[PDB]
Amino acid sequence: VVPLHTWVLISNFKLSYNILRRADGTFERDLGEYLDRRVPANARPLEGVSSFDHIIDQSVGLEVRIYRAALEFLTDAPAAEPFPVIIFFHGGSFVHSSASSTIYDSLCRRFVKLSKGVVVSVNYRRAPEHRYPCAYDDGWTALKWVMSQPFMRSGGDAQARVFLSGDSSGGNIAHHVAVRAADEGVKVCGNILLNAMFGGTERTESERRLDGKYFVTLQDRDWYWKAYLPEDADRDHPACNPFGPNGRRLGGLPFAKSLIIVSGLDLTCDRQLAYADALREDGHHVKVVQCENATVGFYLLPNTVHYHEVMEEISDFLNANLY
Ligand SMILES: C=C1C[C@]23C[C@H]1CC[C@H]2[C@@]12CC[C@H](O)[C@@](C)(C(=O)O1)[C@H]2[C@@H]3C(=O)O
Repeated sequence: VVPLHTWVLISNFKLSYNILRRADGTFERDLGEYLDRRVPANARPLEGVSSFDHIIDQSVGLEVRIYRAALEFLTDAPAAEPFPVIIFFHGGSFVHSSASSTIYDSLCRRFVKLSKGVVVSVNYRRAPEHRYPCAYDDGWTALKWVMSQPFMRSGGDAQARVFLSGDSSGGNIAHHVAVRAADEGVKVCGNILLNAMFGGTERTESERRLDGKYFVTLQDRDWYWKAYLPEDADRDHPACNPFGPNGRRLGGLPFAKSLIIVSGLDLTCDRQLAYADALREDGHHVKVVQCENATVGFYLLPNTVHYHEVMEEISDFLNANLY
């Protein structure tokens, strides 16, 4: 059973998003922006956390929201003691939501309380207007920006202790940014993936079994992939299916340790677990948290055991991977 408040909240998204996707693959963008629930940044702490909006790349208008316990502070000296910086990529299937979306503002606030660190939430460019690889470009831009701020740095070796994190499409983005980091010898302390979004041309058992049962449909999954991938591409494109027929194994790369959180009632759970399996197979460290009773979005409402469990696993993983 889905708790009633989760059911109501996620259904509200499901039904609204139904009217925004057009049959021709275009999107009701102005209406989507108008209907999204969002909050401003606020320098004044709410429950001990403050937030600040900042453009980090003027060429593409790329903005982030920075959260910390409580503008000029970015200049501040590297902290004596280590702290995590979590670079967060919101969900919404490459198409929806924003760093200002209340569900994500609230999650980032909770991440700061939980990590005693800093959260940088990236307003990546969205599909269908901006297709592959724009969102990945923006996450790489954000990683490099974070690494270069004195404030973000900490510990003996005064460096940014960066974790890449995201749910849904943002978890996909986190992965691809992490791969690029490993290719370029940029150190990432860990990836935190919540229901990371992956796909492929064939359906898995979970996809066929859970289709339409828990807010998500294959029609809509196919729609979002079509919206993000190049016009001539299919779901076996490596952005979508990083270890499928057109994929690339990651053996030998200095790849991040991964905490991989999977909802058992997310119809794509099979792919997330096979993703984890492939990382392990490539010699990388993976911790998988399977939340068998959880639907998509469970980490958004503090109303299930899985919610509490996962916040604790996140805290443990951060602590374990900081020093
Ligand atoms: C069309 C969509 C997009 C969904 C799934 C389906 C219905 C509910 C949506 C959200 C809406 C709330 C969260 O952003 C989200 C991450 C979540 O938990 O549910 C979204 C999810 C996704 O982008 O993967």
